[PDB]
Amino acid sequence: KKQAEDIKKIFEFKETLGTGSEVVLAEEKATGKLFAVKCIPKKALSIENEIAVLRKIKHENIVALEDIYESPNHLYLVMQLVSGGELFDRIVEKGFYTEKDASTLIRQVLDAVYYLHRMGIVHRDLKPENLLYYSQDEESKIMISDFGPGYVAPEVLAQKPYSKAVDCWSIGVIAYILLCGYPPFYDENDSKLFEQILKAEYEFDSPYWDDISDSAKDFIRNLMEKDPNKRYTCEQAARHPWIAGDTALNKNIHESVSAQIRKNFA
Repeated sequence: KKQAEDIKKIFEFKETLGTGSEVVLAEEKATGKLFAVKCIPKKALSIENEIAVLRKIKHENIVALEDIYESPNHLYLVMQLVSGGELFDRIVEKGFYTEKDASTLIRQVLDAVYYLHRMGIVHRDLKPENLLYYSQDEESKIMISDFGPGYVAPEVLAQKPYSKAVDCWSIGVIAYILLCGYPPFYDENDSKLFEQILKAEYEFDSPYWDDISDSAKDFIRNLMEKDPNKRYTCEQAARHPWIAGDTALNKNIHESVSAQIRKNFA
């Protein structure tokens, strides 16, 4: 279903879900089914060849590209709507949360980003906001919600040529936040803040990190590594014992993590 004279013949647009192109909550008039439609003005003029590739591939942990419509002046990417809820909301509400839970989340993100990297796509915008649950179910998978300061790799902030390794840094930062509930870099000045990011200066500070395993800390260090050449790839991280083995702990750390999430990501 490529061609439309007017997209409103197809969809009832309801709520804006994000702008940057715009993403709108939409209902297919013929079926009543809901989607997230990314509206892209044609003015932003390779792209059609790439969309044509991903339209045929469904990854368990990535929002699906379900359909594409073309109007006289716009391109519409009809995306799977993810209704399970936000990542942090779930953790705070759960009342019980362990390293195993964080590891399970990261494992899925690694799977998704590995696939994207294999397809030649660098995400460049990995953050907790882009991670959504498929369903309200207890066992719901997590999914990357969309794809094209504190989460950005040093080589990017340094205006250096960068690669897929920048996503791996972002995964490290997300893993850091999942284990303590606050970001690894923060300061009132942007001078030292950027400098701290540029120098990759972070700490597993007490008391927050006292009950976290050495294995988890090692895992994060391999991803939050200043040198993109030394930085773990997604493949390498997925082989780390914290992900692939049994070193993720089973201690309930919900109290501190949720308290920090509420404080820092209110």
